[PDB]
Amino acid sequence: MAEGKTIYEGGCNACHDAGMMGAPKPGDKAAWAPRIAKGEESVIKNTINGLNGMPPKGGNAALTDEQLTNAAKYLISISK
Ligand code: HEC
Repeated sequence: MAEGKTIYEGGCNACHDAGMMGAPKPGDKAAWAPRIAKGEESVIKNTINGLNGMPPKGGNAALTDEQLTNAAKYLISISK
Protein backbone atom coordinates (compact mmCIF):
# COMPACT_ATOMS: atom_id res chain seq x y z
CA MET A 1 0.00 0.00 0.00
CA ALA A 2 0.97 3.68 -0.46
CA GLU A 3 3.22 4.75 2.30
CA GLY A 4 1.06 7.52 3.88
CA LYS A 5 -1.93 5.14 4.12
CA THR A 6 0.18 2.30 5.49
CA ILE A 7 1.50 4.56 8.24
CA TYR A 8 -1.99 5.83 8.95
CA GLU A 9 -3.34 2.27 9.41
CA GLY A 10 -0.68 1.46 12.01
CA GLY A 11 -1.67 3.65 14.78
CA CYS A 12 -2.67 7.17 13.72
CA ASN A 13 -6.10 5.67 13.02
CA ALA A 14 -6.62 4.86 16.68
CA CYS A 15 -7.33 8.47 17.40
CA HIS A 16 -8.34 9.74 13.96
CA ASP A 17 -10.91 7.12 12.92
CA ALA A 18 -12.77 7.74 16.19
CA GLY A 19 -12.27 11.46 16.36
CA MET A 20 -10.69 11.21 19.85
CA MET A 21 -10.25 14.67 21.45
CA GLY A 22 -11.59 16.23 18.31
CA ALA A 23 -8.99 14.68 16.01
CA PRO A 24 -10.13 15.22 12.40
CA LYS A 25 -11.51 12.00 10.94
CA PRO A 26 -10.27 10.84 7.53
CA GLY A 27 -12.69 11.95 4.80
CA ASP A 28 -14.38 14.52 7.07
CA LYS A 29 -14.33 17.37 4.51
CA ALA A 30 -15.71 19.97 6.92
CA ALA A 31 -13.19 19.15 9.60
CA TRP A 32 -10.27 19.20 7.24
CA ALA A 33 -11.13 22.21 5.14
CA PRO A 34 -9.93 24.94 7.58
CA ARG A 35 -6.84 22.86 8.44
CA ILE A 36 -5.94 22.57 4.71
CA ALA A 37 -6.69 26.26 4.05
CA LYS A 38 -3.71 27.29 6.29
CA GLY A 39 -1.39 25.45 3.87
CA GLU A 40 0.14 21.97 3.71
CA GLU A 41 3.37 23.31 5.29
CA SER A 42 1.55 24.18 8.50
CA VAL A 43 -0.24 20.79 8.54
CA ILE A 44 3.11 18.95 8.13
CA LYS A 45 4.74 20.97 10.84
CA ASN A 46 1.96 20.13 13.23
CA THR A 47 2.24 16.41 12.36
CA ILE A 48 5.96 16.35 13.10
CA ASN A 49 5.98 18.73 16.06
CA GLY A 50 2.61 17.88 17.61
CA LEU A 51 -0.38 20.21 18.20
CA ASN A 52 -2.42 19.93 21.43
CA GLY A 53 -3.72 16.32 21.67
CA MET A 54 -1.92 15.42 18.40
CA PRO A 55 1.39 13.97 19.67
CA PRO A 56 4.69 14.71 17.98
CA LYS A 57 5.10 12.18 15.14
CA GLY A 58 1.78 10.66 16.17
CA GLY A 59 3.77 9.00 18.94
CA ASN A 60 5.49 6.71 16.28
CA ALA A 61 9.17 7.31 17.15
CA ALA A 62 10.41 5.26 14.18
CA LEU A 63 9.03 7.61 11.49
CA THR A 64 10.95 9.99 9.37
CA ASP A 65 9.81 13.50 8.62
CA GLU A 66 9.19 12.41 5.05
CA GLN A 67 7.02 9.48 6.20
CA LEU A 68 5.01 11.90 8.48
CA THR A 69 4.68 14.21 5.49
CA ASN A 70 3.34 11.39 3.33
CA ALA A 71 0.81 10.33 6.07
CA ALA A 72 -0.39 13.96 6.43
CA LYS A 73 -0.71 14.20 2.61
CA TYR A 74 -2.69 10.99 2.51
CA LEU A 75 -5.15 12.41 5.04
CA ILE A 76 -5.41 15.70 3.11
CA SER A 77 -5.90 13.80 -0.20
CA ILE A 78 -8.86 11.77 0.99
CA SER A 79 -10.54 14.69 2.86
CA LYS A 80 -11.07 17.30 0.13
C1 HEC B 1 -4.31 10.69 19.40
C2 HEC B 1 -3.47 10.34 20.49
C3 HEC B 1 -3.61 10.88 18.13
C4 HEC B 1 -2.67 10.13 17.39
C5 HEC B 1 -2.16 8.82 17.78
C6 HEC B 1 -2.50 10.84 16.19
N1 HEC B 1 -3.23 11.96 16.07
FE1 HEC B 1 -3.17 13.34 14.63
N2 HEC B 1 -4.39 14.56 15.70
C7 HEC B 1 -4.87 14.31 16.91
C8 HEC B 1 -5.69 15.40 17.41
C9 HEC B 1 -6.44 15.48 18.70
C10 HEC B 1 -5.62 16.36 16.41
C11 HEC B 1 -6.23 17.74 16.44
C12 HEC B 1 -5.28 18.72 17.15
C13 HEC B 1 -5.95 20.10 17.40
O1 HEC B 1 -5.95 20.49 18.55
O2 HEC B 1 -6.42 20.74 16.43
C14 HEC B 1 -4.78 15.80 15.34
C15 HEC B 1 -4.48 16.51 14.22
C16 HEC B 1 -3.72 15.93 13.18
C17 HEC B 1 -3.49 16.60 11.88
C18 HEC B 1 -3.96 18.02 11.55
C19 HEC B 1 -2.93 19.03 12.01
C20 HEC B 1 -3.33 20.44 11.58
O3 HEC B 1 -2.50 21.21 10.99
O4 HEC B 1 -4.51 20.88 11.81
C21 HEC B 1 -2.81 15.72 11.09
C22 HEC B 1 -2.37 15.89 9.69
C23 HEC B 1 -2.63 14.57 11.94
N3 HEC B 1 -3.15 14.72 13.19
C24 HEC B 1 -1.92 13.41 11.46
C25 HEC B 1 -1.63 12.33 12.26
C26 HEC B 1 -0.78 11.26 11.75
C27 HEC B 1 -0.15 11.13 10.41
C28 HEC B 1 -0.61 10.40 12.89
C29 HEC B 1 0.12 9.11 13.01
C30 HEC B 1 1.47 9.07 12.47
C31 HEC B 1 -1.45 10.96 13.97
N4 HEC B 1 -2.02 12.11 13.56
C32 HEC B 1 -1.63 10.35 15.18
C33 HEC B 1 -4.68 13.10 17.64
C34 HEC B 1 -3.89 12.00 17.23
